Amino acid sequence: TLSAGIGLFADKTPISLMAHQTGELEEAAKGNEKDSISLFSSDYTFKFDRFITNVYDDKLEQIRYFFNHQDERGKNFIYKLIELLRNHDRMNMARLAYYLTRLEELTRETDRDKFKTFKNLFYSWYTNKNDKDRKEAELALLLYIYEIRK
RNA sequence: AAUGGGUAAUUAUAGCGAGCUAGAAAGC
Repeated sequence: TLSAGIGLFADKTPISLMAHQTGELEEAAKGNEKDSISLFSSDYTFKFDRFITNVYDDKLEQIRYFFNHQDERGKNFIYKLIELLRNHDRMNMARLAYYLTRLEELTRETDRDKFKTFKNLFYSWYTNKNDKDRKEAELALLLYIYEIRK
């Protein structure tokens, strides 16, 4: 099996600078056990097994199903979820518990239960002890913000 | 009945605890 490195680059940055900052990512992708699809940065180096089945079709599809059948929580909510996923001490688990429970009582009570299943999903895979689900959620929310940008 | 006096209780209670939008754009 193979090991990829995907780098995101802006408009018209030169291909000499572009083919080298991506060789770094695919040698960081070769910098674990067998293979990895090292995405955007030098971290985010997920194994392909705990990618496509687990990020690109599991977590991002549930993130996409939440924020497209729902109206009141927007990019500000996703921004704070990414911030809490990026910092992540134990105190941020407490702050995330307070935040999600506090916004659950701030929906329309016809949108409370869809939010409640999403709250339980995000709080379950924020505190999951595997350590992988937080990183996968962070990259999945990266992808969802990169889709919905105007 | 006189005369001397006041004595006790509560000292805030129940909530909201931020929300949304932007999350970098042009150039060299």
